Amino acid sequence: MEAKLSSIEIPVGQDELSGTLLTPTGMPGVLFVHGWGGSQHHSLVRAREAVGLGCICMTFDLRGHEGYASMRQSVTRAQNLDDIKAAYDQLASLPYVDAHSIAVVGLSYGGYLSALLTRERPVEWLALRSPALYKDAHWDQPKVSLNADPDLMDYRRRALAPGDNLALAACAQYKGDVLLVEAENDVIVPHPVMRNYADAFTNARSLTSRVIAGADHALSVKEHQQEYTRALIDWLTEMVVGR
Amino acid sequence: MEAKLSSIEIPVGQDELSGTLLTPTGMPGVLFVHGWGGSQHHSLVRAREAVGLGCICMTFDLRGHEGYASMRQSVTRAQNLDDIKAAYDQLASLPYVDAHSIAVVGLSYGGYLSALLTRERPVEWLALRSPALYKDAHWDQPKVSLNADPDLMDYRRRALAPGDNLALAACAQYKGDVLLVEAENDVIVPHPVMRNYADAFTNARSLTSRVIAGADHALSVKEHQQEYTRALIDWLTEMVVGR
Ligand SMILES: [Cl-]
Ligand SMILES: [Cl-]
Repeated sequence: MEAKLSSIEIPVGQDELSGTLLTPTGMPGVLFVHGWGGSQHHSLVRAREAVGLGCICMTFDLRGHEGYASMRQSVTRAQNLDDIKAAYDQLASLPYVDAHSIAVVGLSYGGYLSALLTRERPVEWLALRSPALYKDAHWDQPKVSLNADPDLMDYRRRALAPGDNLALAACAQYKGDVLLVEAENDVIVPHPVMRNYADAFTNARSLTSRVIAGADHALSVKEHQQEYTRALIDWLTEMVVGR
Repeated sequence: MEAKLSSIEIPVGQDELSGTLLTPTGMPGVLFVHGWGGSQHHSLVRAREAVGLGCICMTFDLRGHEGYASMRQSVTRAQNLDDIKAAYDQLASLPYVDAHSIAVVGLSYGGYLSALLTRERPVEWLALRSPALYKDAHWDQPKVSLNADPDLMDYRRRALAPGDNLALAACAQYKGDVLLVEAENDVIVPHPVMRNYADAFTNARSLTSRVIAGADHALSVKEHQQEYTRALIDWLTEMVVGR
């Protein structure tokens, strides 16, 4: 772990002593991207535990949510991807964070967009929980319009190669380490989406994959909600401990 | 390990997103006090390794040294104790440091004064390397005048109770955890000083004590210089890990 030496002046009487403050720097940074209908607050318990590992963390409200709940029906994936890029840039650009060591931790919609993020920004470690899949068609349409299409159900129950889908393509290019967490009984992002993701990541340094037994997409049982916290934190510990 | 949640604004286009930055806070702080003829720089290798444990560290030039080399012949223990208090206050008062968790790490003269420090400021952990002893007589005299007295040799080879010496008294009151490191063949601060210190600390939560085999007061052999680094860092790890 690295230190920053900052010269300082210590007053004592008519005089001032010279000194050095050593503080942490070049720390790994973790970015949490929430799913649709979520908020910056769902991740704080995990963000906290990550700070425990010696990280700097950031959560934020995607547009179309919270302070921009007003955009729920108009916001495009284009715009939400711009949000993730903005958060990323602000986290990477902090002096005490090492831009070469950013983890992104994305959920459902957030997970999809995070997958995409990696083709445009450096992500050392990528952790996806129940990432959504959508058709490449209609990038600049309202994201709610994507779930309007009843055929979405079928699409997430189909087999899909990297060639069929921009997110899956991004994974095929992805070279970092990957954590894939799924909810055994998810009916929103069911196993076949996961199967497609796992299959597409055949260039990552590593691919870890936890399934939470009997969970649903919300991880609505407390114990599942905590299995995931433990899964994520064990992985970050292993990933970030390594360095 | 504790986190500070700081709300932030993330710009993206005409809009600004709300977010939270989580950063470390309430960290333990370590203060290094150098010996006579030393400087803030002797400790940086250790300060560094301490930042590695999740600390904030500080080293500084005692008056009569460096930028105040001019005061070498006049500076009193009074004034050097004021310096240590000043450094301490500046370290404790940092927002990301927990004032209830400050380690002081003092060498020879610095060690003596650090012992004294504990009777006037809260020190959770106190690590003394070859701490000097001087007669209580003449507080406001030039510290160089103390070594002028040829009888100093004898005094550091005598047995001394807490009642005979203000520093030793401070230890008797000390309740934190204590690390005592000695150089086996030190002729400046020889074993009997150490014996007096060890004996006087019979109220500390704990008393660890390493002797560096065959070392001299300067730890002039590289390997001894590193035994001490390892000794100090193992102890801090155990002390500060504990919490
Ligand atoms: Cl579900
Ligand atoms: Cl010696």
